[PDB]
Amino acid sequence: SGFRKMAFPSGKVEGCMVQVTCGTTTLNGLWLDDVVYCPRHVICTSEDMLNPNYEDLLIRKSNHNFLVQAGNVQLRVIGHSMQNCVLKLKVDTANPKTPKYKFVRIQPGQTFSVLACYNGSPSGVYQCAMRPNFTIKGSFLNGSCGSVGFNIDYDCVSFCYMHHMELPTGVHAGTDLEGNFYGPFVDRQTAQAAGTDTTITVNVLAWLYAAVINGDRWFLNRFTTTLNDFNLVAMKYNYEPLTQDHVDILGPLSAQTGIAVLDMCASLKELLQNGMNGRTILGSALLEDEFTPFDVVRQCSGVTF
Amino acid sequence: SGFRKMAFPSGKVEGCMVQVTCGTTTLNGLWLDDVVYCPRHVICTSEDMLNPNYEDLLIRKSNHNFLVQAGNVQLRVIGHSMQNCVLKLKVDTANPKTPKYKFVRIQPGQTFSVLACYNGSPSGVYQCAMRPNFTIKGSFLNGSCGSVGFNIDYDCVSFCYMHHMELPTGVHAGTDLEGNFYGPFVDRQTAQAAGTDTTITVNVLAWLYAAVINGDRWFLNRFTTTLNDFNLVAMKYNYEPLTQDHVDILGPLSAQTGIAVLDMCASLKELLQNGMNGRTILGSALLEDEFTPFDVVRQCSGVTF
Ligand SMILES: *C(=N)N(Cc1cccc(Cl)c1F)N(C)C(=O)[C@H](Cc1ccccc1)NC(=O)OCc1ccccc1
Ligand SMILES: *C(=N)N(Cc1cccc(Cl)c1F)N(C)C(=O)[C@H](Cc1ccccc1)NC(=O)OCc1ccccc1
Repeated sequence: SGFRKMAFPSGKVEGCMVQVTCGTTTLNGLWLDDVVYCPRHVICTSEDMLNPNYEDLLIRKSNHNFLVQAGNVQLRVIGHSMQNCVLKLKVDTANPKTPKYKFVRIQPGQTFSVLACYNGSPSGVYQCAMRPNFTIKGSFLNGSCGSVGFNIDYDCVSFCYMHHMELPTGVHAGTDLEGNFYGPFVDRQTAQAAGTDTTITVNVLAWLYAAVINGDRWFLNRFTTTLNDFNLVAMKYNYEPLTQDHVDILGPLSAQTGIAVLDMCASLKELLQNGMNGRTILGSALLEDEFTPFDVVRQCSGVTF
Repeated sequence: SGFRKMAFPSGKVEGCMVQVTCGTTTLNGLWLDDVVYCPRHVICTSEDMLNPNYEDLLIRKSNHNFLVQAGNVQLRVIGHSMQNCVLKLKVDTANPKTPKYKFVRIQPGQTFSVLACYNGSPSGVYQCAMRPNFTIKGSFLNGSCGSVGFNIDYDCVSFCYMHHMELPTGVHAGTDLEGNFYGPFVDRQTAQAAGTDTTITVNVLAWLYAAVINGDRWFLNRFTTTLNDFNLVAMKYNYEPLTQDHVDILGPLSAQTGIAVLDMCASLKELLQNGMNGRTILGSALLEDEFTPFDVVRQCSGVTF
């Protein structure tokens, strides 16, 4: 039936993306109700970034310096405040398309859809995971700051990410919609690097279950294992420790496939130790860790919105 | 800056997806203006499929057997015709959300976005390619038939695919929005199989250019090559022949990176002959052929909608 990395439908979010310009910098904003949220470093010049005192820099800001544009319409700014690392630009016009929404701070290992935009016009949509080191592997060019990541939980858009930064290592850092960075990152042009990027073990197992459900089963072994034993091989290969909570989460997948979680851990142990010998699982020559158990069950059932 | 497999924003298409039920079967339809397009095998029972005479089967169809549903609203059927392998269900209500659109029949090797739906509610969005053997590798569960693939060309939604079939080999077959299957496939429950799936050579090179643009450059060699010579190694590995037109298409990528196309072909030759030796390009251990030169330039510039 198939298994692919897919994003949520982005309709509800498209009509929330505006353009924000401050001086010579232009990036994306998120317009919900009468507020436009964007990264506060829109007010810095390439030189301010080396050591910004955002509060002082913000004193020098008139609403007139903030030119917000919804496609072609231009919006009115009747105030501007700062919440952590995001600017809250109050406007008079409530977005007639504001969806039911929450702001959620997601956990490392969880996934969201990113709607990439350039100058307030959506460009594409793709799925990301919040790595254990609080980075994401996305596609953000110049003009992409302000793009948001989100999940559609039932009838509600849960905003969880706004793009701010590219690390000189080529990965991406950002904040929740309250302006708190994920990870130890600061919006200053200084030496910062991502910590060791470990692999999300619970997700790899959900992917191996997704593979079993889709006929790929050459990795299923007769061996079995215990949590403690498996977590030794995991630590060796910079894999995340597998807790009992993680096994409980894989319950429904174990039930559907008829393969105890610890039996799947036995298969993963051998793949880490011996490799794929040139076979592929669901089309990859590598172990995939950016599907949650919930991404899998969702795709192997048929949940809609 | 990043390179990811991303779909077009699906907002314009979401509000075009309805639910169609005929008897015991329910699948998705596409409602543009006053017409609902869906796969004609919605009228067959699991038994009719072994040898359907769709024209006769359609005689026995009253509009009353066709229950169309837009989310919760129910639509009126004032006629029903058949164009090749798609039913055109005329309704009285024009979709107030019909976007500017064309119906395009895409070429093998080109990509489109699929909006997967289950019972007329969109589930997710992902990018596919039309393989050289006129199949696609997607994610279509029960209830997914009728989901469409599309490209957003400027201001126009170009519909190019509607899902009909899963081959017993696990790949997917479907039609253009005029009801003509891609490939030699028929909507009958009989022995049919996909031909040899060759690799889209022009796309792999666009991906290797995308990789160079993103700092991955360990594959760039001093060797060079000619078209004829390279196409010998390609044929060997079930790769598509590279024409001069394909080299002209890679022009803009060659220009941006400063690497003649034939020099990139020299790199691909060595990767096919020797393998990756455990390195990765843009995060894959395998050569990716589902990005067109246009998908790449689009992501390495910043084209929006
Ligand atoms: C957002 N509009 N955007 C522009 C952008 C996009 C892709 C790559 C780069 Cl290099 C780029 F500038 N971003 C990511 C930025 O404007 C940020 C702003 C910033 C700068 C410094 C610290 C925090 C935020 N630019 C950025 O991340 O540049 C890379 C960088 C990061 C840290 C230290 C030096 C350089
Ligand atoms: C669409 N609603 N859908 C249901 C569906 C989804 C995933 C897997 C399967 Cl097996 C499945 F049935 N499809 C793909 C179908 O309804 C088609 C209808 C059909 C049947 C036979 C020939 C053409 C079209 N089912 C299908 O492709 O089943 C697989 C198959 C194909 C060919 C021969 C035998 C079986």
